[PDB]
Amino acid sequence: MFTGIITDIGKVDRVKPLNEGVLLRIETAYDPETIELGASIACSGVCLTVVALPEKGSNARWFEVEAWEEALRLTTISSWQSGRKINLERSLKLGDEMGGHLVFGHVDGQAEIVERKDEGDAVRFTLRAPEELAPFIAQKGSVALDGTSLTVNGVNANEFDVLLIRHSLEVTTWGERKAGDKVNIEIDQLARYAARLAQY
Amino acid sequence: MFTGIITDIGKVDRVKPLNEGVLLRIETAYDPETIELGASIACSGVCLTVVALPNARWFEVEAWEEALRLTTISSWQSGRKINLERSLKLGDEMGGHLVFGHVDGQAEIVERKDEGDAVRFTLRAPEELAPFIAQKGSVALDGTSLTVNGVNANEFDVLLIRHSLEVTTWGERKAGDKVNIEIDQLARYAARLAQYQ
Amino acid sequence: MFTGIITDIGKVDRVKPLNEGVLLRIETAYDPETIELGASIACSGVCLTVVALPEKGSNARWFEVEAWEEALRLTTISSWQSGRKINLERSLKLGDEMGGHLVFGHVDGQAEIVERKDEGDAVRFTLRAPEELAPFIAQKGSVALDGTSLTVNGVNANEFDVLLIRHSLEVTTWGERKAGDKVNIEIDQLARYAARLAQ
Ligand SMILES: Cc1cc2nc3c(=O)[nH]c(=O)nc-3n(C[C@H](O)[C@H](O)[C@H](O)CO)c2cc1N(C)C
Ligand SMILES: Cc1cc2nc3c(=O)[nH]c(=O)nc-3n(C[C@H](O)[C@H](O)[C@H](O)CO)c2cc1N(C)C
Ligand SMILES: Cc1cc2nc3c(=O)[nH]c(=O)nc-3n(C[C@H](O)[C@H](O)[C@H](O)CO)c2cc1N(C)C
Ligand SMILES: Cc1cc2nc3c(=O)[nH]c(=O)nc-3n(C[C@H](O)[C@H](O)[C@H](O)CO)c2cc1N(C)C
Repeated sequence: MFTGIITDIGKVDRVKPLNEGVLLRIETAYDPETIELGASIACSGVCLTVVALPEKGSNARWFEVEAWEEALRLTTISSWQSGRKINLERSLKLGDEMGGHLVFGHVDGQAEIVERKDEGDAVRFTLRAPEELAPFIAQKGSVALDGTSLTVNGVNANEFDVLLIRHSLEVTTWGERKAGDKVNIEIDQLARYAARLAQY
Repeated sequence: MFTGIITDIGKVDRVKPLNEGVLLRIETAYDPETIELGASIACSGVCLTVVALPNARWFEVEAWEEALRLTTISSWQSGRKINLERSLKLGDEMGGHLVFGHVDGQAEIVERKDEGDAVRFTLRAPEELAPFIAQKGSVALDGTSLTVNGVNANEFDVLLIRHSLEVTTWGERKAGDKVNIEIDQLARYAARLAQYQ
Repeated sequence: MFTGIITDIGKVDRVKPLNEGVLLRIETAYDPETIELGASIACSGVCLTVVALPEKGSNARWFEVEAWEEALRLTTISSWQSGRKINLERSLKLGDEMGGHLVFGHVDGQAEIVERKDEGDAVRFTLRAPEELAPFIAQKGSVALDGTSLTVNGVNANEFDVLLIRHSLEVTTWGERKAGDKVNIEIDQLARYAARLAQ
């Protein structure tokens, strides 16, 4: 589990073809001596499992994950090539506060940035989502976009706004985001369960 | 508490009947020196208390009435492989979701489909547990933290990644097999808020 | 941080009014040599900072803590007089086992015991939760009551049930608890999260 507070911008260094999947080697600022095999790392919102790390005597910092059909088809990972910059977050540890918005890394789908506008040193992103996700995108609600926890600023039908502050633009991949880009979206877990209850 | 990330495949070595319960000796890769009496270990999702310990690597647990009735443990015999997870220690990563090891019942695998080196399992849960199973929500099946990828009534599908197929008992699971299901406790919190309102 | 496994039953030795607070001296079975000034100890669920220990040469076993406006208002501490027995738990370190659940020692309020019923192996305590906390107390969830890690066995409107096993009655202050008694309540992490999103 995660909070949607991005702590590193990883870079996809190597892409290798697997049997209906891909092997991703992701360069990171994280110390590999703090990562265990089988650990969960959120990669632009997608929870992925570490399968390989550098040898103990290596100076290089990276981790390897394997993305399979579900992650490939639903998330932006299908378009990830060598050089791609991604948001990274380590898993919450027992003892850590849960905060105001839990992110689990099971991405619901994708939203498209349809407009990008500067507002001082901040940037307003207008996005469109699939109809199915619209009931979950609510005013003042929290949502994870590319693994980044963000407040829904304005909403118009299937379109909604998020306001990204200068700091968030610097430490995440959001600074390079352009109109037309796809981002991973994860709705709130509590709202998800509340809605599933309501249909009964 | 647990997180649904399996760290060992244990083997049931001894099964001894008791008064309204069973005694189980599980062979494990866990170091007995790291285990104390009274410790909680999730055995294929079922939270059981260690009652007996030994260089030999094993622990003993007792499954009572509720556990034997609700879970797959009633079918556990010598030779059976089970998923194992240690209780979270302070500072341990909660890589899945919050898993408590109170199994709500049994789910039956209705379909196993190969997806390259990953495997899609379609399962059928009890009707009572269906409202707690949401699309792209979490579930613990045989103690494994998994995303519900699609849901249709009481039927749902999960995808088992290569790594998990290697380090868990899921690699040998087939259609017809029953698994332990713990619904997300967070879904129970949602139900409580809806009940109050 | 704490887990809700009580390791000593302390006795409130003295209570002294302070400027906007109260000083408490608590008699303990803990070795004062293993306690440092500034250490966190859960006192019937309430996380408190050690402000004083016995002097050099002294063989006495006590520690002093100070309770401020929030602790005095929200918790049972305002009622603590000399002789009062309280649950004690030491703060855990990185890598320590967590046999209860995650307990921060930030008490949310007071729950009142309404019923105590002996059921052989365990004693069933029925409690009334504060109105604000009740919607976030759910079956199978964990609760810290007087710092004791307990499972919510069932919920009935503003009331809920907990089961206390014989060992817990022996090692905690729950052995002397009766109907009408107010206990400290801290809801677990999922409950706290649900309470945060609703408010
Ligand atoms: C609930 C919540 C909402 C947030 N909303 C926003 C937001 O609307 N805009 C923004 O630039 N940054 C945000 N943030 C902060 C960003 O998530 C972080 O700055 C980035 O992940 C980089 O660490 C929010 C954080 C939150 N936490 C408490 C879970
Ligand atoms: C703990 C955890 C680990 C996961 N590891 C992987 C993984 O290693 N490869 C993969 O393709 N998909 C994974 N997934 C599933 C992907 O995150 C989802 O398929 C995408 O987010 C799309 O929903 C994992 C999920 C997990 N839980 C927490 C949600
Ligand atoms: C900490 C803990 C220890 C438990 N130990 C045992 C146990 O030792 N034997 C047993 O039959 N059932 C147990 N249980 C209850 C079993 O996990 C449940 O009966 C089964 O999962 C079926 O719901 C324990 C439960 C616990 N928490 C989660 C409340
Ligand atoms: C590390 C820590 C130390 C604390 N020390 C004290 C303290 O020394 N006195 C006090 O009145 N309240 C305290 N508090 C706050 C009290 O525990 C809360 O006011 C009560 O539990 C009521 O919420 C401390 C809290 C702490 N963390 C866990 C949050």
